[PDB]
Amino acid sequence: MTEYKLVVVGAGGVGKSALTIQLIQNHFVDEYDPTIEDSYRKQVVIDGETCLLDILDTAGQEEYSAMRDQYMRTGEGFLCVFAINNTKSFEDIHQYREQIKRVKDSDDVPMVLVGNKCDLAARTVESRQAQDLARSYGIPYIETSAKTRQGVEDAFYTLVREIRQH
Amino acid sequence: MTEYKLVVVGAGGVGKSALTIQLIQNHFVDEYDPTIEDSYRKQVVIDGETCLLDILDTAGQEEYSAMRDQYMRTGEGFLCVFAINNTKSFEDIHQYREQIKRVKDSDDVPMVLVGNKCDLAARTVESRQAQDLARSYGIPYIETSAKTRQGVEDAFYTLVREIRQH
Ligand SMILES: Nc1nc2c(ncn2[C@@H]2O[C@H](COP(=O)(O)OP(=O)(O)O)[C@@H](O)[C@H]2O)c(=O)[nH]1
Ligand SMILES: Nc1nc2c(ncn2[C@@H]2O[C@H](COP(=O)(O)OP(=O)(O)O)[C@@H](O)[C@H]2O)c(=O)[nH]1
Ligand code: BEF
Ligand code: BEF
Ligand SMILES: [Mg+2]
Ligand SMILES: [Mg+2]
Repeated sequence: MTEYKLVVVGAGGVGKSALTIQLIQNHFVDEYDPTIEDSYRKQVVIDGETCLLDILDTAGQEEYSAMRDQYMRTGEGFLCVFAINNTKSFEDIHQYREQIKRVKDSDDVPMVLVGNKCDLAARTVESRQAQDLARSYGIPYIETSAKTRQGVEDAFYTLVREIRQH
Repeated sequence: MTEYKLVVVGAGGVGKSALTIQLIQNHFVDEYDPTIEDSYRKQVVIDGETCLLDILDTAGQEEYSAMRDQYMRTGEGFLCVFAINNTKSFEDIHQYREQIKRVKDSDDVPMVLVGNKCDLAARTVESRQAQDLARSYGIPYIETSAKTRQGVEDAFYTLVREIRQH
C-alpha cells in the first residue's frame, strides 16, 4: 500500500467535491454545499499497485479558504479543476499553479488540469484553449463530468501516475 | 465560533459512514466500502450557538485498529454506533467505550450510544437492552436509520450537547 497525497483545488463551485464524491461513492451530489475542508483515505489499485489515496477536498470560496500554503506544502500532487462554463475559474487555474510552484520551490510539481462540467452544452472555455495551457505547463489535461462520471477515475489515476513518475 | 471534534466509532459495517454522509450530504450510500479515516468540517447552529463540527469517520475494520489511540486522544465526543441487527457489534461498542476511557483516563467522556439500522425488521438487539447499557454509562441512547434519515441529526446534535454540558 503506497500512499499518495492528492489535493483538489480550484474556484468555488467548479465541481471539486462532486468529482471527489463520485470517485469515493459513485454518487453525484446535485446540491452545492461550499466546502470548508474534507479529507478522504481511499484504497484503490492503479496499474497493479495498491494505493492509499489521501485526498484533500479544499475550499474554493474565498470566504471559506484559509491557510492555502499549508496544504500546498504537504500535498504531493494537485488536481487543478476549473469549470468549462466559467472563464474566471480557468483564469484562476493559473494563479493556483503559480502558488503551488512557489510553495514547492519547483516548476515541476505533479499536477493534472481538469476541465469539469463537460456534460454542459454551453461552454466558454474551448478544449483546445485548456489543452494549450496544459501543454505550456507540461501536464495532462483531462475533461470530466461529475454528472456523467466522464473522466473521473482518469483524472485521479492520472495524477497518481504523475506522482509516481515524478 | 466553537469547534467540536466529534468522532464516530464502532464495529465495521454498522453504518458509521452512512450516518455521517446522510448528515452532511443528505443521501444514503448502499455500497459498503470500509473506512480508513475520513474527516468532514461542517458549520451548523445548535441550540442558538454557531458550531464548527469537525467529524472524524473512523475504521471499524480491525486491520486499522492501530489508529485508535491517536483519534481517541484528540476527540472531544464519541458517537458510539452499533447495528440493531448485529449483536456482536453491540458487544464491541462496550469495548470501544472502555478503550476511550482508558486513553482519556476519565470515566466521564462525552458520548452517545447509537443503535443504527432501525429500518430493519430483523432486530437482534432489543431497544431495552441498549437503553440499559446507555443508562449504565449515563449517556443518551438514540436509534437511527441512515437509510430513512431517522434520528441522524438528533444523534450528532445530542453529542454536541453532551460536549457542551460536560
Ligand atoms: N452539470 C454539472 N454540474 C456539476 C458538475 N460538477 C459539479 N456540478 C454541480 O456544481 C455545483 C458545485 O459542485 P461542487 O463540487 O460542490 O463545487 P466545489 O466543490 O465548490 O468545486 C453543484 O451543484 C454540483 O451538482 C458537472 O460535472 N456537471
Ligand atoms: N438498512 C440499512 N443499511 C444501512 C444503514 N446504515 C448503513 N447501512 C448499510 O450498511 C453497510 C455498511 O455501512 P457503512 O456506513 O459503510 O459502515 P461503517 O463500516 O460502519 O462505516 C452499507 O452497505 C450501508 O448501505 C441503515 O441505517 N440501514
Ligand atoms: F467546495 Be467549493 F470550492 F465551494
Ligand atoms: F467504515 Be466501516 F467501519 F468498515
Ligand atoms: Mg467543495
Ligand atoms: Mg465507514
